[PDB]
Amino acid sequence: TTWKLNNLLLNDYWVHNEMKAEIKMFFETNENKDTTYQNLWDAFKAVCRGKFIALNAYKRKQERSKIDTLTSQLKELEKQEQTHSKASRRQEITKIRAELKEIETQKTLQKINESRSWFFERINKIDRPLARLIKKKREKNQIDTIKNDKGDITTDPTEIQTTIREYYKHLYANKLENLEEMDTFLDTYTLPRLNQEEVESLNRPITGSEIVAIINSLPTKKSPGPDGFTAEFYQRYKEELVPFLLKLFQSIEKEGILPNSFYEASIILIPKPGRDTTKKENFRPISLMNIDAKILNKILANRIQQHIKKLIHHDQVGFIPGMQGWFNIRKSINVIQHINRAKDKNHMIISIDAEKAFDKIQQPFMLKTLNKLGIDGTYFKIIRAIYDKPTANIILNGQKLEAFPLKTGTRQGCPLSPLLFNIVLEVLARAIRQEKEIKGIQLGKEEVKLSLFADDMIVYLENPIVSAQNLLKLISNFSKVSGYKINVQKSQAFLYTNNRQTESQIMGELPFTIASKRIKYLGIQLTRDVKDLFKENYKPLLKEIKEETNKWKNIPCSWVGRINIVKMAILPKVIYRFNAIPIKLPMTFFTELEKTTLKFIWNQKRARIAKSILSQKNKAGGITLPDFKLYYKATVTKTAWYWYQNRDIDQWNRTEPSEIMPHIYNYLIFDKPEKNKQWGKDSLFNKWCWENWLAICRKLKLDPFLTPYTKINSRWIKDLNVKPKTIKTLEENLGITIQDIGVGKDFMSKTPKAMATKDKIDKWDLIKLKSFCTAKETTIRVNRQPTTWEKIFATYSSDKGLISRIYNELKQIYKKKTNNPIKKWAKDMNRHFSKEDIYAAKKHMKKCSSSLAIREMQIKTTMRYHLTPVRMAIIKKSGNNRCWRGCGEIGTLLHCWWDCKLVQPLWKSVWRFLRDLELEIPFDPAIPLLGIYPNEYKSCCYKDTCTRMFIAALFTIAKTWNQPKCPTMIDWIKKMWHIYTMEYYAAIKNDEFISFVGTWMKLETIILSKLSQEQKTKHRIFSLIGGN
DNA sequence: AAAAAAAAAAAACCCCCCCC
DNA sequence: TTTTTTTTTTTT
DNA sequence: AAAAAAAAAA
RNA sequence: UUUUUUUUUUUU
Ligand SMILES: Nc1ncnc2c1ncn2[C@H]1C[C@H](O)[C@@H](COP(=O)(O)OP(=O)(O)OP(=O)(O)O)O1
Ligand SMILES: [Mn+2]
Ligand SMILES: [Zn+2]
Repeated sequence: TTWKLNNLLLNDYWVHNEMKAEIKMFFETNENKDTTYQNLWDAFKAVCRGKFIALNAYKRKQERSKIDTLTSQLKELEKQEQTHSKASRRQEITKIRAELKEIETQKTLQKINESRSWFFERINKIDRPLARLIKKKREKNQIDTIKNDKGDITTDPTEIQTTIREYYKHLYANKLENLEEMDTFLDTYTLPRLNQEEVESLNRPITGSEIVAIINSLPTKKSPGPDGFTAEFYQRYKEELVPFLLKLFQSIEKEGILPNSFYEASIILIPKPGRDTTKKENFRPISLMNIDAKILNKILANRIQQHIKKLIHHDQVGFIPGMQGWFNIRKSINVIQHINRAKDKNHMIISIDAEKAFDKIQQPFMLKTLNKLGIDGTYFKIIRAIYDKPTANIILNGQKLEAFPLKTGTRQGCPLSPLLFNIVLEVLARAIRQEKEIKGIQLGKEEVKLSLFADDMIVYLENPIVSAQNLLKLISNFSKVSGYKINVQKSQAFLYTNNRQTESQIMGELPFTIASKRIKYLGIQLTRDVKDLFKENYKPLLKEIKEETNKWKNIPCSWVGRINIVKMAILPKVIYRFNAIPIKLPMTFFTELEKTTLKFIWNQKRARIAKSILSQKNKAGGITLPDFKLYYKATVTKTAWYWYQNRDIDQWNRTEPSEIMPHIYNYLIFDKPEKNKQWGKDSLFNKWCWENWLAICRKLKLDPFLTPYTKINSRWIKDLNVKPKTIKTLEENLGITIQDIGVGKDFMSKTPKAMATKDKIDKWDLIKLKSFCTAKETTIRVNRQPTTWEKIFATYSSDKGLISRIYNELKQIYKKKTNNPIKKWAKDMNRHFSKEDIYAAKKHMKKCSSSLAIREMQIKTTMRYHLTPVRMAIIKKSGNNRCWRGCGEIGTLLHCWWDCKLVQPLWKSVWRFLRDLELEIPFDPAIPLLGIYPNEYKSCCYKDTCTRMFIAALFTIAKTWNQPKCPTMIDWIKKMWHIYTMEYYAAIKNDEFISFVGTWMKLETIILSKLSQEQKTKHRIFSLIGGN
């Protein structure tokens, strides 16, 4: 039983201070020059573990002191009664039993109330409860049925255990000592070498600021390593741990020896989805490292990520910051299309996946690669230190296995493992790119050979009968030195051949199974014929979404919960599909997706709130609603950003097939329009992107051709037949846009650097640039204030969050007129609401309470969600419009909520409660029903209390919506007490107690003063707060 | 000539919260 | 009464 | 410019 | 039940 740190223990103030004092005292009394700092850090970890155990035991003992004394007294009195029975002893025993039972009941009630409060704070939001409700039951780590060596099913725990441990020990024991072959392979091919500056950047001395940056970036709510310390321990005791962690890492840099804890890790076997559980090779051995080892490896990973852009080509986008997965997906789709349009089809596209990508990678080959990449000195010495004697023990069925060495492979679950694996696999990538014998597919003026995402490598070949053989020979050579293994049972290949004999020979020699219809690549069904992309990618997407809706039909969550479910689960999948393949989708797809989503949201019933109302911003609603057409436009127009940027790493841009003006995509945005050129007959992604960008620009009624962000390289300047050296000079000196050099009277005059730039340009081109720039049309078209749409694609140098900004701008642009239900409320009371009243009602809807249940109730009240006798009488085309619950009056919404003689006494009680709170609030239905206040009620010190009372009243009114019995004050008070308990524990957990007490103390005291003792005891209503 | 916006007509299902 | 779907008109 | 959560890929 | 990259949503 390995100890683990409980995060709730770190939130205790006394334990916090005691543990900080212990850390400081120990680490200033045990620090000396008679011992190394690695063993000192290990001893510090052991001492912290022991002190934490002692503190937890002390806390448990103190928390149960009163009950322990009571139970001791009860047992003693019971023994005395058994020996000699007395009446007073019986009375004392009964009283002690009653007190003990009351204390235990209070403790359990507090526990369940804390749990209910935590759930109620995130009842319908995008959070762990909703995702857990979506997901199936959590799979336990109890693997009990696994194939043995002799081919028979076994269930004996000892045999199961020994089979797993022996298999994984064998997996991590095969270390190759053929150093000469590795050196030869590295020397054969050319690899990048870091210069002196980058090497000194890697080997720079560690600073405490790096420790803080890494500690703050550590993910929370993650399982601790074998040492049992969580990331929260390092984040919370950060102030006293950065100096000693920094000194330990300095000792590591001077000596190169790591603490013994840095090596030990625990391997947890997750079953791989879509694979057979009973197979022992079908488990992913992730490793939980100590958070300090994770800190060191994350420092190292950041240091190498500083230069990962130079170390690794742009063909590889897995684990590489700043490049998306669809970079390779669109590129492969374009290559497939180019093959399909090829008159002679002699191409192959092999999707190769590495079997156990960096579980079979070689540490010696990795070290040799790092040496060959210029990585040497302190950084490489630390890298060699962390791979010196790795050791992992499998945590199997909750039992720690005896540890085995990691003589081979790279530990999974390590911050540095992806970067090092990418570095090692880049040797093979550059070998493939640099081997002229294997031929890539010549798309336009560029050659395309390979694209990588982690170990998912796709190779495009021409003349495959020799290219595939040479690629296999190269991969075998790489395997002989690095242990890289091809996952034959997952690797596939599209083989385009017009000769049956050559094709049959290729399947005869090639081990890859030739996919005839589709290849699953990064969750995307790459198609052999590119016209099948919609039918093999989006029709399955609709089928999957329909199945998920059918599975969630009986889910126990409301319409807000279902909207957030669609956002949390369905929406990312749709967005990923749109990003990977932004092909022109038929409107049938969007209508079907919207119908499925809306049927899911409203439980296959009629929509209570119009989808046009929810599709607006959160102002009209407060929870909004996904717009899949607008999201599709956002993803398809995001390519405009990559067009404008015109980066050298965007190969997926240039592989689009084209016959007229091949270099056109960089000259389309904020650039002169074509002369009705019929470019892009059959392009798949870029033509639709351009059409949608132009449509959006037309919708904005803005000129997208001559823009303040028009480049100097743009066709506007190029068509002047100016020398490209002038464009280079203007880009280097002044800037990249026309504004940077000025137009009109501002032509090369706003900056003294313009005078120097003028001397570097030919006078003919200077004259022509002056003539173009000082023209009236150019001056008015360029010297104008840019819009948000233009700023999205031009002023942002990073592609992070392009979809969100573009989608928000599109939701602003495509805003649709909707019928405001607040105006219907105004018509209901025969009174007029101003713009200020509408804003107040919408804001009250937005932030009546933090919890989404209270907000959902307020939204349903204000947005006329509830069903009424008048409305239902209309739907059934009957005449039963009489109010429910029985009054003889017409059942409008204002009647059901406010004016009914049955609900009216509840509102009179609410107003009495308001009255003894010294609140003079007018008897206006708008005040509770929508939160609309008179203009003179500017004071907000009573807003929250009134909101709580009114919304609890709405809750208890909806509780008995058509019930002939009238809503009562007691149920309203019970709902208020439930809300009070929830917000009390929420404030206790979220450190927001003062504001909660400010808006809940007087109301609670009046509740207690207006309730009898019998009601308080029966309904469990009592004060949770004191005098503070 | 095709895409997008707007207006008119029809159909809905007499509770509503709660439900981790 | 309110929402959705269809349809007819207008504009690029 | 922060935090939290979810999801996709590996 | 870990790691990297990316994406979105919500709260400011
Ligand atoms: N859930 C995960 N947690 C941690 N690391 C992961 C996870 N999924 C994938 N990886 C990392 C480690 C793998 O070596 C690497 C490549 O993933 P992947 O190709 O799916 O599997 P794999 O190469 O480990 O084995 P196999 O190809 O036999 O399924 O990505
Ligand atoms: Mn793999
Ligand atoms: Zn009534």
